[PDB]
Amino acid sequence: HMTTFLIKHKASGKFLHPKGGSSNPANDTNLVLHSDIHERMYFQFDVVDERWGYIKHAASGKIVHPLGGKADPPNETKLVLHQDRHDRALFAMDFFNDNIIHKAGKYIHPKGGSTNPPNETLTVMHGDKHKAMEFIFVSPKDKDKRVLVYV
Amino acid sequence: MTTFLIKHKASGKFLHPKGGSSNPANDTNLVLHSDIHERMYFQFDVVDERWGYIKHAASGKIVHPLGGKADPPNETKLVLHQDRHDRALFAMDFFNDNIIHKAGKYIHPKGGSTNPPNETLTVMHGDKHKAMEFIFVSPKDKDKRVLVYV
Ligand SMILES: OC[C@H]1O[C@H](O)[C@H](O)[C@@H](O)[C@H]1O
Ligand SMILES: OC[C@H]1O[C@H](O)[C@H](O)[C@@H](O)[C@H]1O
Ligand SMILES: OC[C@H]1O[C@H](O)[C@H](O)[C@@H](O)[C@H]1O
Ligand SMILES: OC[C@H]1O[C@H](O)[C@H](O)[C@@H](O)[C@H]1O
Ligand SMILES: OC[C@H]1O[C@H](O)[C@H](O)[C@@H](O)[C@H]1O
Ligand SMILES: OC[C@H]1O[C@H](O)[C@H](O)[C@@H](O)[C@H]1O
Ligand SMILES: [Mg+2]
Repeated sequence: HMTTFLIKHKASGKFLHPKGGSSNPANDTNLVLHSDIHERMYFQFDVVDERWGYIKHAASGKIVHPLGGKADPPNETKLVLHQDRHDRALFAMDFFNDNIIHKAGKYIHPKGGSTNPPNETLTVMHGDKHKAMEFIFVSPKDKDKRVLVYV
Repeated sequence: MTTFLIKHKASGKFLHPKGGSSNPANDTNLVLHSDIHERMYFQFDVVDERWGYIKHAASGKIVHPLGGKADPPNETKLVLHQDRHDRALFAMDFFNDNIIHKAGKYIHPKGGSTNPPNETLTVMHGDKHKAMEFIFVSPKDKDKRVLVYV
């Protein structure tokens, strides 16, 4: 069993989407911020090892990858969806500090770091911590109710 | 139903029911002790998102602030008790490595030592520091962290 949830950008109220909102995004489709809510921006978290797991797009089964699948992606590495499952797509959903951390230690950011980015803004990896990289994980039926993604 | 050990990060001691009984009486103190055995295994029963009950596996008793108050003061002793209610809600913060009560204070060793001796009591205190950090590990591998939210 896996709780279905929305990944909500705390500062803007926007959500993580595959660019274009497809039920089956092509491999390497970018992960962007968008204000819309619908079935094709639902996500699930597939726990792999304690805190580490795959951030899975619910509609397609593709998971979030740093583009290129490198072990230690540099700052500004774009985030995309890809079907492959391996250790470089491992993230942890820190619901206490409200962020999404990659196994190599960087966080998911809006590209450019705005607290209030436009729709379709890309998301990237970056080592910095500030309030524009905060995310909470909420019920698809109530965007203000936090849900436990680890069950 | 994952079973885990609650390991005091700085010393490597573990939370025990005082006395090591598989059947601790109500209001038995939670203490730190170096020994490992099934009578110090814990479970976590999720109630509401991050909040749940910290449960002594062998007895089913859960962790309470002594007195069951909703907003216990600093130095309130932590004990085991069978009752289930909202004043016994905790979250297991495995990212910052601490155990936080619903009202915002944390589980500490009494006195705040990074190396508390065996039988040191545990208490609630609002401060954050190295000596109140806990990690949650596998009974078959005291260095492998396990997910308690299950
Ligand atoms: O790029 C993301 C964006 O794509 C499409 O335009 C959809 O219609 C939107 O709802 C959103 O999912
Ligand atoms: O872009 C991400 C994607 O592409 C890489 O080159 C890898 O081969 C895949 O496993 C996946 O990580
Ligand atoms: O692209 C993401 C990046 O954008 C800006 O440069 C910010 O200052 C960084 O902290 C980070 O958020
Ligand atoms: O108080 C804790 C302590 O209690 C008893 O002495 C047990 O033998 C120990 O292993 C430990 O559980
Ligand atoms: O020691 C804790 C204990 O405190 C009170 O007496 C309550 O009535 C119990 O439910 C329990 O919480
Ligand atoms: O007993 C608990 C308490 O002990 C000391 O006062 C420490 O300074 C506090 O930070 C706390 O750990
Ligand atoms: Mg119960």
